[PDB]
Amino acid sequence: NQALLRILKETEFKKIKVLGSGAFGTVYKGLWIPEGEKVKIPVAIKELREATSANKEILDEAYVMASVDNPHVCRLLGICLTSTVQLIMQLMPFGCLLDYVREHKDNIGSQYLLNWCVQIAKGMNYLEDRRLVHRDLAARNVLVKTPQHVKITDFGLVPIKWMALESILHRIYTHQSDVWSYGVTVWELMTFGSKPYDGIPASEISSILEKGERLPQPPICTIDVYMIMRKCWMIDADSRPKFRELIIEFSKMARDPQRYLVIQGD
Ligand SMILES: *CCC(=O)Nc1cccc(Nc2nc(Nc3ccc(OCCOC)cc3)ncc2F)c1
Ligand SMILES: O=C(Nc1nccs1)[C@@H](c1ccccc1)N1Cc2ccccc2C1=O
Ligand SMILES: [Cl-]
Repeated sequence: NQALLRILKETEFKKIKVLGSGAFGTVYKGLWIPEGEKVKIPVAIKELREATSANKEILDEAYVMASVDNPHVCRLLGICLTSTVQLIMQLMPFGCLLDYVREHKDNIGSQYLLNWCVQIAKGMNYLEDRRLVHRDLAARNVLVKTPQHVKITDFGLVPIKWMALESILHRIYTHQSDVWSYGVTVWELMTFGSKPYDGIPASEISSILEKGERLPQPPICTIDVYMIMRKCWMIDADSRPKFRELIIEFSKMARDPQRYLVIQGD
């Protein structure tokens, strides 16, 4: 347990290049140089903006994020605590899945898309088995280790357009509210990275959902696939599919991909 999270010294890692920066902090590509070893490991390093307060909460959560053990869930490798918090995990060389499907929209076939749906459902099922609620599942929070190996990140940390109605209205987050976000994530993949409810203010989302409107059927999706997405967006959270059922359904479709997704040049 405790040995799953490495407490790193500033000597043990070096930031080499900027991968991205934003309100959250800065993510770097860098090297992990563990003391007493003769290897330099390429990693991603995230430096959080300085916290005013306490610091214990960040460390407590870090121990949890270091304990995950699933091929489709990112694991926290190490942490360095100074004036700032610095977080180290394996580099995902291909970036986030949302950008990946946008950049390769013309070269992605039905098998890739359905395999991603399986892998994301497997990671979410694992998090549910560990009693962890993600709360922020979106295509931007799936990272691409290799084109057919993706991993969920940033679980346990307002994304109105991905939230289930009960989360918007009542601040209720459960595994079933994650299923709703899974449905939106699948919609992003099937539209090759379109923005959900594009051009609609976030403040209007609750009313259009209350009105019974949902994201439209993607052109490539047959009715069998769209019906699964639609069930993820049922108002009754108990009526949504469970991640265990989604694994089975998408695994079945991945066995015959061309039957379930209609893509030009597939
Ligand atoms: C879709 C949202 C998004 O872009 N997330 C993001 C951005 C920057 C860094 C991370 N965290 C992270 N990143 C990687 N790998 C990686 C590789 C290439 C990248 O840039 C591609 C375009 O630039 C030319 C960015 C990130 N690995 C592990 C990580 F935690 C996430
Ligand atoms: O570290 C993460 N992402 C990275 N990107 C590049 C290097 S680290 C991310 C994460 C990692 C793995 C699983 C879930 C979340 N964390 C952890 C964590 C613990 C405490 C406070 C904040 C965070 C946070 O944002
Ligand atoms: Cl976007």
